[PDB]
Amino acid sequence: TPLSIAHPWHGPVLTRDDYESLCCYIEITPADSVKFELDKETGILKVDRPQKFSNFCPCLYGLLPKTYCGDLSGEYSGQQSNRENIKGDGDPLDICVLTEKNITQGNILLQARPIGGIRILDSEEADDKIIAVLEDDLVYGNIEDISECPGTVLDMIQHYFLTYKATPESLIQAKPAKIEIVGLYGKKEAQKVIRLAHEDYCNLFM
Amino acid sequence: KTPLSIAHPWHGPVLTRDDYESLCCYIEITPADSVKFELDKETGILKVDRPQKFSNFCPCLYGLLPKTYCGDLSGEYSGQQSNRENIKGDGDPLDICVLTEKNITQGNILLQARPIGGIRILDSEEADDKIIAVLEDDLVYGNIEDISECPGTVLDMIQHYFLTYKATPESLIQAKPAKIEIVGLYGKKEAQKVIRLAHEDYCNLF
Amino acid sequence: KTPLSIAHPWHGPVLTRDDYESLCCYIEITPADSVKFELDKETGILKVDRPQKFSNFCPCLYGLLPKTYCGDLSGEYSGQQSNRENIKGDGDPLDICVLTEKNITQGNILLQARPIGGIRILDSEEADDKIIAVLEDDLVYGNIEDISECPGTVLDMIQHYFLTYKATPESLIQAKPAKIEIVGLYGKKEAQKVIRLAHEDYCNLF
Ligand code: NA
Ligand code: NA
Ligand code: NA
Repeated sequence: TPLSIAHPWHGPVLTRDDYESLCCYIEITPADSVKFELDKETGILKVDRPQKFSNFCPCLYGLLPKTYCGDLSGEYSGQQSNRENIKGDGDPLDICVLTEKNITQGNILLQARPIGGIRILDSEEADDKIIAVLEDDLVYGNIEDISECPGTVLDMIQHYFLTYKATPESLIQAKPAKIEIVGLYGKKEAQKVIRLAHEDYCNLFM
Repeated sequence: KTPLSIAHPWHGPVLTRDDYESLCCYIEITPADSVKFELDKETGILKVDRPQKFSNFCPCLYGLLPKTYCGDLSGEYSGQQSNRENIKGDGDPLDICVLTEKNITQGNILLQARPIGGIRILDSEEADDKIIAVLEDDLVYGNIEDISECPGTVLDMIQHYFLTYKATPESLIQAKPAKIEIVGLYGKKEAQKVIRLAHEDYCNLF
Repeated sequence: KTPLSIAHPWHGPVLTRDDYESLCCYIEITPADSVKFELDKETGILKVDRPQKFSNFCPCLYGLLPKTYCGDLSGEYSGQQSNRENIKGDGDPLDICVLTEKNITQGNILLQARPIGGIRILDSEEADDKIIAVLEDDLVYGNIEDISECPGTVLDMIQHYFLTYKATPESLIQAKPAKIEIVGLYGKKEAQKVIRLAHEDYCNLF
């Protein structure tokens, strides 16, 4: 009998069907004007910072329980991008959940099925974003691979990370992007990226 | 004596302190939601069960009663009250609909409400009672004491929700019989007994 | 080291890490709310205290400061600073109003805020101080260091709230004297002292 609410990062079971579907903790929705992040110490959702510019997060954004972007995650990202000395960013694995429904509040769990991801390198750190579709979603529910995902939605998501920290001076001066989008990958690779981040988590917290 | 962690919303709060005249309730779904939320029993975190399949919103505050379980005693009584055999409990905490004039947009909250009645529902030989209660000190519903004093238009809205939120168009076009059976409504005293029985089911199981 | 459960918002989080230059705050009420929420001390779950009685919304992010307690030391300083005797603490955590330009619709969150002052309020010999703070990195209020740099229209808005949210029409038509006493405002250093004392009250209580 669970007497207390479990920490969203350590509590939930990540997967029960060998990563075909995942339990996800949502931190940010399109409705938010600030960036929320799960407070590691307390397990309470916390304001990280207000949105600096004119962006909203264009999907449900959160973390995967029982994942940690660590040694194995960094090495695979480095291998997959032909890069050496790539380390993990030290946080849980980021996931973007596609849904046609309106969710206005974060601090929730949901079931989502991975279809791919965006491999991002941010100054020698792997900052992968898993892309998943909400289970039984009326629009995205039957998408099984990222190649079946509307390219306009992927561009929206890439645009968010490319601009949400870009100063006007940097955009007018055409300064190169501070994050490197190495490209997209599909379901199987995403499941591998999740598998590795889970092993990183298991070794450090279990 | 100092709670260092947040209590599980199902097991933690005290159900009643005044012999079921008012109840502490945990809210999972509001009229503002477009998905059906449900408390994850294992973790105590609010979780998306499924998106709304059709064109319904939940027309009230919907949630559960702490320290209740729809078990053996609940099933036998529901069968007794509907004169139907082999009626079992649905295995979940007891459902409650809270009437309020105010706009509540987020779930994952507690509130105090007063029961005034309930809807006896059978879903394929399972008791799926919905307790009807009024938010304490609500400016419109606060003084309502029995379901007979509740506006019938609001009760029809609530009955319509459960009669349609899982009804496919084909089943409606072919006039297939409803998959849930509304056996009728009951008043305050009967509602308090259903809560009492569901509370005993919980105590015997834990 | 693995926090398995979500921490109680009042007892769990660390109040300050920079000697009260910035504070961790737990938000109970936002401008979007139509009811008054309050952290339930026993369970640590956000709970509806009562609906808004009249035509008010809370004009800022409103909550409590973790690990604070408005006790004896808090009352004595309030009495000294207001030249009134026998002022006791109100027994709750220290209240805080957070100013932000952004729209936050959901409570039950943590955030970092920098105090700039506060409102000293006496409610029938009880200190009901309201700390005034600005959301860290807020695009508008972020650089405000003292309450004297805060627009008086915002302060009037906050004072108007506490002066009217419990004022019946009859009491206003008959111009009956206010039930709460606004003794005045204070600046950054003094607010830090009020928080320091309230933190000491809490530590001495446990
Ligand atoms: Na990351
Ligand atoms: Na049920
Ligand atoms: Na107070």
